[PDB]
Amino acid sequence: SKPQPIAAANWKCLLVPLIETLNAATFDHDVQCVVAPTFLHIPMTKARLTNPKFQIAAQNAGNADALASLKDYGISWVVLGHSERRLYYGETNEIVAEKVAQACAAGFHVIVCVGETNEEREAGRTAAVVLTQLAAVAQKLSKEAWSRVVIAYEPVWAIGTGKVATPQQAQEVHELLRRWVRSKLGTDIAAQLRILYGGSVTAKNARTLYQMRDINGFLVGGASLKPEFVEIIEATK
Amino acid sequence: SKPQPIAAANWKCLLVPLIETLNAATFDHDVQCVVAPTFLHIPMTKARLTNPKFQIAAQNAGNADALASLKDYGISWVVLGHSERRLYYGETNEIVAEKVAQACAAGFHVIVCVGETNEEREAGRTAAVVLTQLAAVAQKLSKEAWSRVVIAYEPVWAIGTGKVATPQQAQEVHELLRRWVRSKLGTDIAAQLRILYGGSVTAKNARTLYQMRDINGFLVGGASLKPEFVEIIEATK
Repeated sequence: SKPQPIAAANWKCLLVPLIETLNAATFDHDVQCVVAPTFLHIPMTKARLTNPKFQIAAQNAGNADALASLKDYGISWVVLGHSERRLYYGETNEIVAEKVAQACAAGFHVIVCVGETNEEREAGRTAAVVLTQLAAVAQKLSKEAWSRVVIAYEPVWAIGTGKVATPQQAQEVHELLRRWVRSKLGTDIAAQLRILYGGSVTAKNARTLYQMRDINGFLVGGASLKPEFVEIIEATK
Repeated sequence: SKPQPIAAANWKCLLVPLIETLNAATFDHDVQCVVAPTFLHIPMTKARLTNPKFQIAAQNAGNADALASLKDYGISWVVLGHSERRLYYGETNEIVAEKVAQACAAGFHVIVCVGETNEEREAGRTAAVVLTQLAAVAQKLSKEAWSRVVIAYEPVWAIGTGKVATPQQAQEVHELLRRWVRSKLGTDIAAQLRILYGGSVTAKNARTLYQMRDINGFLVGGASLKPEFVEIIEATK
C-alpha cells in the first residue's frame, strides 16, 4: 500500500481567506497537510491556522540554533532544495544536503526538493541530475533519519515553457527515485518514503497524479493560494 | 527638486493579466518602472511585458559571470538586501554589500533594501541598524557607482503585526538615510539618490507617501500583483 500522503502548500508569495478555507475544510482520511509560508508570514499563519491536520513549515534551515528556536516556536517541518534556490542562489547539492542533515538532527520533518532543468532533460541527464541531488542528501543521513525525510520532485523543465508534464512523466521520475532509495537503503525505507509531486498541480489533475504508483502527494505552488487547494488535498484519498 | 521616481514591483511570488494591465497603462510623466519577478518567471515576463517604461529586474546577484549573462539576456536591474534574505538566509550586511558591488561592477542598476525589525526599533536602534546596513554597502562603492544605486527602506517592524507605518515614520527614516549619504558622499550624490519606500503601499496611501520629501517612489509587495499597481505608479506624478 502507499505510505501516508502529504499535501504541502508552498506559499513562497492578504492570506486570510485562504487560511479561512483550510480551517473550515474537513478531511476524513489520513493526510498530513503542510503549509510553508515565508518566514515573515509564519507569525500571521500561526495566529490564524487552526485545522489540526496542518503543520506549518519553514522554507529554510539557517543554523542548529535557528532550527532549535523554530522548533520551540512550534514549527517542525521545513522545505529545502527548492530549484530556484539551487539554480540562482548557490544552493549546491552539498549545501542542500547539509541543511537537510541539520534539520534532521534538530528533529524536523524535511521535504527536500530534487529536479532537472529542460536542458538537462533534453541531454538525457534526468536520472543523473536527480539521483546525484538525492545521493548528496543520502550521504548525510542516518537510517532512522529517513523516517522524517520526504522527497519532492520539481520538474523544473516543465515550469519554464511549452512543456506540460504528464502523470506518466511524473511517475517515471518518482519510480526511479524510489528504486535508487530501495537499492541504497532497503525495501523498508523505500516503501515508507513519501515522494511528492512538485510540478503543476490543480484540482483538474491532482486525482490523476495521485493515481500514479510512486506519487505520495504534492508540493503545490499556485493552486495552493486558492480554495482549490482543498480539492488537491481531497485528491489524496 | 526630487530625482526621477521609481515604481518597483517585487513579485517574489498566472501573472498574465497583471502584465496585461501594465502593457495597456500609459504613463505620461518620467518614472522608471521596474518589475522584479523570480528567476523562473523572468522568461515569461520578458515574453509578455511590452511597456517601454518598464525594466525587468532580477532578485539576486550570483556571480560576475551570472550577472554578465543576465545582462546579456536584457536584464540590468537587480533588487538586493531583502529583509527576508538578511534575517533568514544568512545575508549579512557584507554579503549584501558584496552583491551590490558585483552588480554595480557589471553595469547594473541596483535597488538595495535596508530596514530594522520591531525589536531593533523598540530598542532605539533604527538609525544604527539601517546606517550600518547602508555603510557596509557604501564601503564598497565608487563615487560613480552611486548614480546606479537606489535604496529601498523596508520597515520590517511594520510587516510583522499591529504596527502600521505612517508617512511621517517613513519620511523620518528616509531623511536620516539621505542625511548620512549627504555627509559621506556629498550633496551631489545625496540629491540624486532615489530612496524608495518598501513598506505597505496601496492606491489608498501611495500619493500621501509620495508627498514626503525624501520618498522617491516605491518597492511594492502585494499591491503590485493587482491592477492597483498602475495607480501606485501614477501616484509618483
